[PDB]
Amino acid sequence: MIEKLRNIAIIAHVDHGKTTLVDKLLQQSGTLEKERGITILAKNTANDYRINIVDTPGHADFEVERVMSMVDSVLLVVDAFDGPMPQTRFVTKKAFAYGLKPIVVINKVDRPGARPDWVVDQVFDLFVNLDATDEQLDFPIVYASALNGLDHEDMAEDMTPLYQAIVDHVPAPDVDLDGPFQMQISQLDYNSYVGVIGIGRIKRGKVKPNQQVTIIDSEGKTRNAKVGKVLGHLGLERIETDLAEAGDIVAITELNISDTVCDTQNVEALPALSVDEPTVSMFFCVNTSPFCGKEGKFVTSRQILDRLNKELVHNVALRVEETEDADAFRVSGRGELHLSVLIENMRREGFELAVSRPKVIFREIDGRKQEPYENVTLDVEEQHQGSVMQALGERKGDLKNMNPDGKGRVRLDYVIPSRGLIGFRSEFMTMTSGTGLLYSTFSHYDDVRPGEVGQRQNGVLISNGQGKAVAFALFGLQDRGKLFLGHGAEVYEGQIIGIHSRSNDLTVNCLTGKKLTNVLVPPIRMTLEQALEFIDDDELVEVTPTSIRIRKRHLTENDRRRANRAP
Ligand SMILES: Nc1nc2c(ncn2[C@@H]2O[C@H](COP(=O)(O)OP(=O)(O)CP(=O)(O)O)[C@@H](O)[C@H]2O)c(=O)[nH]1
Repeated sequence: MIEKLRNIAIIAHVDHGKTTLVDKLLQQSGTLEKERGITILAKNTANDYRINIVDTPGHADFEVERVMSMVDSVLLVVDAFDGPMPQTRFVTKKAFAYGLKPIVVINKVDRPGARPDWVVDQVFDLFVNLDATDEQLDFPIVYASALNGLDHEDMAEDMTPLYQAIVDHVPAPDVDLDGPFQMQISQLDYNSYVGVIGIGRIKRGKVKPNQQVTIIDSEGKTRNAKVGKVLGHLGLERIETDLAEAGDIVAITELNISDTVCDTQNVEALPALSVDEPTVSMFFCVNTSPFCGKEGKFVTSRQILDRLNKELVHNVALRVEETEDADAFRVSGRGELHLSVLIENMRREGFELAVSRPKVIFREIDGRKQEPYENVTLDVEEQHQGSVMQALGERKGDLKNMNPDGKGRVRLDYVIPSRGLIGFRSEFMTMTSGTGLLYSTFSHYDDVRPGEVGQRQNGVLISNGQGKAVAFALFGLQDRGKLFLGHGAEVYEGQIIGIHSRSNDLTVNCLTGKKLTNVLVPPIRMTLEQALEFIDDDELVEVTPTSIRIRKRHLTENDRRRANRAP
């Protein structure tokens, strides 16, 4: 059966000449339910050619590689009155960046002001300038009218020859039925009633709604109960699915993009990242603080994970997974910002969650463990080199360049391990007095320092009871350290309320003070951004739609000491 399978992507755009095609192919198979689709799997014969025409987003999201890592060739579709358009553009790049061999299709030649030839000329000039190098052919180049003249052929039925064009040029999916089973989860969708659903194209072997499998990068042992799969415009189930079909699989682990399934007996694994992988992961936990659901709306773990998976569909740099703890999730993203947008949004929506310090994703590449470094670019005034020298140095900031712009200012490019960039933005502001300007970007995974840079020089000031903030306590607490609150705010035991000027943590009291027997400094505006860059392993950022709070993982001092200690 394998040899007559056909997997392709489509491209269209602002031009209403897309599909049309799909709905026009109707000369197919007129002999659960959701979701579909993804991918209009027709069925041309005159033998049963199974033709997944998997659909590509003209929307350029946070992507399309993760489609075409399933398909083997492509349909570019273009109207004959206007030409290829600037995100028929983007999409197709990623086509040639895999070994894909485009089938051009000209639509709506029925149009009056038809430029059938000129469009093909215009393709090359805006499609050829992308190398391949093959194609060329690209021949392929079929003419069409969705509302089904000159040039090819013409014309029989217009749609009667298209089928032959796809079968002729588009190869069989080069994957092997024998041996065990394995499949890379390429696409991904969610439903609140069946969890996250696989969607990949099978790389070897066969499956059947109850078995066992395993999930790749570390452990992953879980097994599902059901397998949807594409059939016409439907997404039906059946007894089993063998090789090279864009089939889709429910109820496993969380299941993730790039991540690859495979039998437990003599298997594992699959490669391909490709580059959208993430570099950081902070844990998301349900707000276990005293103000549990007192400022939000959503808070029970079920809702958080429902939201996280709603994000796992369209957001592609995001991978999420589960822990030992019920109410905890390792949420991994391309950057620290990539995550903090998800938080800031979940906040705005009504959520309440506690979040761990962004720890980086250390990765094993060629014997040498490697940690992610980042290109860091920053402008400052001349009286802030003296400060930004020491900081980035202290965080293993290899200095690339200086562009002193004549006047006072100077620009500075660096490379830093991500691990050492965590923290820094709040200091660049605190050193430059806001007049510093800085953003940075992921560059590469290279060997580790390793040592330990991302480490706060200070300790934190923690209240030991719930109550309010007595100004007659806090006037004489800001003498010991820098302060996060002021004139009477509702707090609790475990809650962090400032920074000690040295390294030891003081568990002071913010309650009655006292009075005896028988002005306050304006506090720090800790943004979500910088509460995250603030915390330690033994600290969490609790967030409510209205408020940012920062607390120790374990509250009760005695309880925290009982685990540190160490072994
Ligand atoms: N004359 C002519 N018009 C066509 C042809 N194919 C499509 N069209 C025009 O374009 C529209 C096709 O509808 P539609 O299927 O929504 O196009 P589409 O590409 O799917 C729009 P979207 O980009 O949102 O997917 C119709 O309004 C129709 O008049 C064709 O072969 N000839």
